[PDB]
Amino acid sequence: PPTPHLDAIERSLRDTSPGLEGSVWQRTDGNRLDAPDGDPAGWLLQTPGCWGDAGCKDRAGTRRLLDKMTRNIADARHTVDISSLAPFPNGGFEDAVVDGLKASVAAGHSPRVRILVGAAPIYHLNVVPSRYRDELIGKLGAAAGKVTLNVASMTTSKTSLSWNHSKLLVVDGKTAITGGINTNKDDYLDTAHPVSDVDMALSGPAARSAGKYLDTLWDWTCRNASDPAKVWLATSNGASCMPSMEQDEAGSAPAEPTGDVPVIAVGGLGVGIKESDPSSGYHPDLPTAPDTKCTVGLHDNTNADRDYDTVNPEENALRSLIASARSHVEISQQDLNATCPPLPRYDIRTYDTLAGKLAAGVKVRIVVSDPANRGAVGSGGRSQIKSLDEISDTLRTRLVALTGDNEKASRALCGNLQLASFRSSDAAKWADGKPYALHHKLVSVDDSAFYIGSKNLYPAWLQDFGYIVESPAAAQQLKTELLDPEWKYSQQAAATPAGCP
Ligand SMILES: CCCC(=O)OC[C@H](COP(=O)(O)O)OC(=O)CCC
Repeated sequence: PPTPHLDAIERSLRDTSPGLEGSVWQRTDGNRLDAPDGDPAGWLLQTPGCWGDAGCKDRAGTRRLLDKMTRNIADARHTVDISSLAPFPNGGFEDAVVDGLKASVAAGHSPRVRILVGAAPIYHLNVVPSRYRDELIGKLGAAAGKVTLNVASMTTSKTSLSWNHSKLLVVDGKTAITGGINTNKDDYLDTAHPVSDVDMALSGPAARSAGKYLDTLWDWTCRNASDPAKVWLATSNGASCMPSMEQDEAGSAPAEPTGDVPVIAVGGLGVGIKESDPSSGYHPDLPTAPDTKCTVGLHDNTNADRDYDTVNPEENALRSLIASARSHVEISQQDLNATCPPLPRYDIRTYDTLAGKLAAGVKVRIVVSDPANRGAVGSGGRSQIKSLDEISDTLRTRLVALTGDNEKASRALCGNLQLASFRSSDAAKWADGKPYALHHKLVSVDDSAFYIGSKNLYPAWLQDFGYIVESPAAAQQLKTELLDPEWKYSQQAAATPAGCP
């Protein structure tokens, strides 16, 4: 079965980051999207799960996610690997970890557990690694003695604003859950205005790839625990730091296939873990584009740093995913643009890819969080634009720089772009009064290949991770369960760009 989209992406990754293949990115065959019996699209873990339910009273999606987390952890024979943005998992997310670990120990297992959060320099951690570890030990009760814990919070670069943003639960290097959902109660559980988000669950070789990716983060984390300004670390039972837990579990035997799905796992190392992939011949012609709307204070890693690309293959992976689109591309994000300054306002190569698609007659849909969303920098659901015009005006600009004249740009823009704010029902706001907040990091292309992960399309220099699936059948499920409903309701909040019918 042909995989023309994964093939193009694989070429981009082998060109950008050849030395990171097998660790920070990896293509594998033989995966299974991990759906429960009698719910074939159940591998797609949407939250809160209230399409066309403005009141959203039975938040069945959140319950299905927490249940799947607990069950995966309950099945752990050897290793549990969790990463998140700070804080450490709390609320129902912590209940899932505790319940699943107690069940695993009850079944006779002595699991090793890594829990990694990234922390912004401005963010004050209320519950520090030693306190979180003590809290888990108490909740684990008698089972604590059989559980080997590594708990760590980390910041890889204070000046370039880089820390772990990946959101992973890997069990035994066999199952993996990833997506945009942060494991903290205040965004998804304890709230009447819940953020809209999506995770995906799979099993097979691509779960090991995510494990290998976490081994790269923990190799750095264990070494840099010598610098407490960068790493706070706590272990239990006198355990050592476990930098290579996933590799030790994997062994020498290659991962066993569990289905027939081809998957590209891909992440990035942000800034401050590794300066470049020094086996890489990557030599891009980096775009000359200005922006009389903003200029960065910090050196622009997104738009003007060859080295950063080579240790952040996920940036080019998303670009080449969009560039592989021969018929249509759906983008569903919190944001396309970042707050500038301190970060660049947008990723020039991404917007140039999109404009090229528009000019070639490819359909482009962009759904972002409502600009009405004001929140602090770390808020799930915030918006970094004041109006959707900051997206179409940017495409309009990149279109004239491409084509030559402005009405050629208008025919591309007005006839091929759908641009809207997220809605999940007929209500413009939650019943709560507050607006809908969108936290997806999702791209889907030609109803055949899609990314679900933690890497936003707007500029950010964090450590991120996600999966690119190519599967017409799975993308059909994605279309039915998420994209078609999203457009059904978001189109009520559509934008008509400046200069269009
Ligand atoms: C505590 C604030 C920092 C933070 O929380 O780090 C992740 C944040 C939220 O990510 P997201 O949930 O919007 O995807 O992203 C960024 O702004 C990083 C660039 C400065």
